[PDB]
Amino acid sequence: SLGSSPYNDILGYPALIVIYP
Repeated sequence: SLGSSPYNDILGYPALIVIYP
């Protein structure tokens, strides 16, 4: 959830999965 990554986390919201901070 709450992220810039195109994928989702657990809440279905944009995940914050990136290669750098």
